[PDB]
Amino acid sequence: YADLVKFGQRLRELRTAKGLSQETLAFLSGLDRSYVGGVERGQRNVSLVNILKLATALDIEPRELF
Amino acid sequence: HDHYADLVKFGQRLRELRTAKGLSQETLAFLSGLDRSYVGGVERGQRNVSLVNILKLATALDIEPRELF
Repeated sequence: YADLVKFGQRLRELRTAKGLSQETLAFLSGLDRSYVGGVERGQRNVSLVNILKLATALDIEPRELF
Repeated sequence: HDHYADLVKFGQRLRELRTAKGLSQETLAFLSGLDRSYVGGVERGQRNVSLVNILKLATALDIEPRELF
């Protein structure tokens, strides 16, 4: 799915701009490292509670992932 | 932080948008390819919606998914 791949690319860009590895974003969001990578690649169907964990880790409002 | 508490805020927002469009829960479930029980659960903060279902709901409402946040 194209939109799961566009959402994962936005997540990747926000993470990368802040200089965090996948491993660090996974720790900060309380997520498994491989699950964060699978979301970045559109290979997971992330829950809302985890979108909010990831937005809190990036210090951004969740709307900005959309 | 207890981010499941924020599901309640998102559910209220969805019910605001669904009512701003004049749809019943059953209509918005049909239009999003979902079911009335699950839509109602999400409006109440009692189900943890997925991204693909957030996009389905936004498509059915004819909004950008960002207006849900």
